[PDB]
Amino acid sequence: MSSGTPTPSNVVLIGKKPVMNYVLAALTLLNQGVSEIVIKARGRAISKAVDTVEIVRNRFLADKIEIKEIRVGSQVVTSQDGRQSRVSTIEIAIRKK
Amino acid sequence: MSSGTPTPSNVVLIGKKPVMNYVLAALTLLNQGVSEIVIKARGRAISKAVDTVEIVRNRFLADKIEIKEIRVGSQVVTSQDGRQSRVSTIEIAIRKK
Repeated sequence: MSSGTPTPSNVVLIGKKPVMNYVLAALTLLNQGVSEIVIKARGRAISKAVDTVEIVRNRFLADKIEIKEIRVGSQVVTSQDGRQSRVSTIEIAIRKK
Repeated sequence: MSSGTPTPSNVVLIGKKPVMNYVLAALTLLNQGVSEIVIKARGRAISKAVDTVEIVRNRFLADKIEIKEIRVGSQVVTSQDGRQSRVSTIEIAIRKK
């Protein structure tokens, strides 16, 4: 590994995109070379994080898919000014094989 | 003297109510006798379950509050007709002391 990408490879952030975009994205990552991927979401985006992984584990690979770890908690992040805001963050790590 | 027997109430379900109703409810439960309460939510209601407990642990009791367990997963429930629907369920158990 000597490339160095500013773009994250194994971590995705749930924004305002339709769930279908994230589902196909994770599937593409498996065939791209990433077997363990972590979907990170926060606030009201938590609902999509689970919705995405639930589809992925009950559609393309059910028996063969495996869970790695699931953690939910409030993270201290900074606002646009520089204000400490606590936001409920969730890291979902799944293992594809 | 009464002929009314006590009943166990330690689980709550997140519906369409504002978060302020759940926060105060959990606080009332502690002073009512229930130190360990489990907030159960599902689907798009997952966001309120965490939003509620986050406020409760960062307002009234921060240091003294303790987490018991957190589990998220799809449960197989029946629809109004009797159709098997999988829905992303979450059980958040906290310990108030």
